[PDB]
Amino acid sequence: RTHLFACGIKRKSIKWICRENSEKITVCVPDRKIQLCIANFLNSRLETMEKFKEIFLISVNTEAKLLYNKNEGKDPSIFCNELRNSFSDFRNSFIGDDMDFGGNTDRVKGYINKKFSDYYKEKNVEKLNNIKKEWWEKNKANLWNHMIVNHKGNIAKECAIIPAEEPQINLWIKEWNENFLMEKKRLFLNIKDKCVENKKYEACFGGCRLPCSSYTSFMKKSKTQMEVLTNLYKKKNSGVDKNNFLNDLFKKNNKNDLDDFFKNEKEYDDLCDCRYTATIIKSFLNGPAKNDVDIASQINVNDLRGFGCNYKSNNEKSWNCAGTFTNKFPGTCEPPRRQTLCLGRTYLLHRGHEEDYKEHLLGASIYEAQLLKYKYKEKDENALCSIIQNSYADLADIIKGSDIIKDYYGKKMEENLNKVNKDKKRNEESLKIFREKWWDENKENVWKVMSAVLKNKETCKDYDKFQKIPQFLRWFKEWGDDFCEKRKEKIYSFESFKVECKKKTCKNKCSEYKKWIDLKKSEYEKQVDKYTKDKNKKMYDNIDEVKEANVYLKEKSKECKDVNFDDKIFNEAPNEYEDMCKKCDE
Ligand SMILES: CC(=O)N[C@H]1[C@H]([C@H](O)[C@H](O)CO)O[C@@](O)(C(=O)O)C[C@@H]1O
Ligand SMILES: CC(=O)N[C@H]1[C@H]([C@H](O)[C@H](O)CO)O[C@@](O)(C(=O)O)C[C@@H]1O
Repeated sequence: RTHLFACGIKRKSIKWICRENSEKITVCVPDRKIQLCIANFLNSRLETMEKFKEIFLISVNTEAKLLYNKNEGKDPSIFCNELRNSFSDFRNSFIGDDMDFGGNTDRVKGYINKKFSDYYKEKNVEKLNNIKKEWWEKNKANLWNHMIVNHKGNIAKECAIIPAEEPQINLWIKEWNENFLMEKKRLFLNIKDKCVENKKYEACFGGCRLPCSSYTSFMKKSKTQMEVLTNLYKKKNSGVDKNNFLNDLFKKNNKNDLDDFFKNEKEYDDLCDCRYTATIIKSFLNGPAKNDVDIASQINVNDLRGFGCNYKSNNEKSWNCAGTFTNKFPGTCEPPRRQTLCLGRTYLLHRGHEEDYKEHLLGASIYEAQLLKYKYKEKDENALCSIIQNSYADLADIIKGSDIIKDYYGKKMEENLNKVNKDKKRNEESLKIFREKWWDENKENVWKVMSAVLKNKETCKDYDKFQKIPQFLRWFKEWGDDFCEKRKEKIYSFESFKVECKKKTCKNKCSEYKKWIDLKKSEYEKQVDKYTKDKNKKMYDNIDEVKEANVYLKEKSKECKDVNFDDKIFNEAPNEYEDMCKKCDE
């Protein structure tokens, strides 16, 4: 026990630590090497050579015990490999061939070198190295035999044979490989177990996403680690892959080079990619949808409703001018489009993972664009364009947190981005700037996917400059173009109806129109008020082509290009139909 305590219990978890030595050279040492039993050398004065021989026998024999206890419950092949890899480190480290440093690795190295400088009375480093190599050659047999003396019956007969002498890195690359593949299995098994086939959108929930992301971080670490182990082999072998050691190692696993060695297989994406978010996002940013508008328009209902959205109802909702938001922003009217802006539900927002929130926002941005395209599919490109921008701008204000509505799912969008913010300073002005910056980092991508549903993608200009326009102002225009459009429609309805009767209950058609125009009149008044009251407060000083409400509409509202704002416009019946709505006796 006196010897076992000197070393210390081994950590079952297999991990490779990567530091940089005094030569600015990055190296990756296995945890097994770090805990290599070498403390006994320090607890002994090492009086004579025979004493050194004795302590060494204890060092290796003790190493076997702790390794055995370490691998209780594991595959016996591990205990076999670790014995051989540790015995190899006892050699390599003892003959000057070592990458590991710090701690007792150098504290024992220096001591051993010093005692050997006293034993042989030789202080030449190179000479000593040879002396030690010769000593090992003549003591390696007795060391190995004594190392596995109490564990011969716990390893295969083939493992009982003394390990072949090889360079340290040659053995570390081998060991690291077995640890990599072994760990890659376990992790991927948990993926299959939790993701199944990802046909029921398992990859969109923690159950499958967590193990998938755990596998991801493992591949990232593994790659960087092997990149080092790779460079060290080349460097130690004259910058050459001598004996095609690496080239072979790659083909042994059916891979070409490092890059391909970590290239996520098609299988992974099929199980870890939320098919109603990631799959489409990739299609819009890289795949078919990116270029083909027809493909970017085709909607997948299952994925749509899986995300938490639905087709824009054929019906038309009235502009909300009596929401709770009106309390702080009186006069504002929420566009029906905004009332149904696709934000989704999902599990990505909750956790607060930057990439997950990004994956969701893009998902919503896409669906929104698709649904709009499916609704206003019969509108010109110039019109459809401004419609996409209207939502793109709303999204911006929702993220930034400058949205006027602050609806349930609206806040959820903002507040969930605050969860992504791991900063501990959480005041309004602080959380604001954070989101505002985060938007600038992704606003370009958000637009790329949304603009993918337009025949000519570069028809929409100043989409970003449009977002910088105050929300209310953007809506007041949308209301103008809307009202004017539906006005022309209702006028065409009268012309098409008047002639129908002219050849072969006018009060009814009118009555319906009388109630409509009155409703639109109040929506016009509420906004016009806010526009004037806000103008006097000097809120729109930093806005060109703005510094009368009715006038502001004409120029901007392209639809109202042939309409003036008199008192006649809000009459119970059009001027040309004023006398016609009257005399309904006919
Ligand atoms: C200093 C050094 O290089 N190795 C020593 C390690 C490490 O200090 C820590 O385990 C993590 O660094 O700890 C030991 O107590 C142990 O693992 O049994 C002894 C060993 O000699
Ligand atoms: C709350 C919100 O802004 N938009 C949501 C809307 C609104 O709840 C309704 O349209 C009523 O306003 O409903 C959805 O189910 C939908 O349109 O597919 C999801 C969408 O995210």
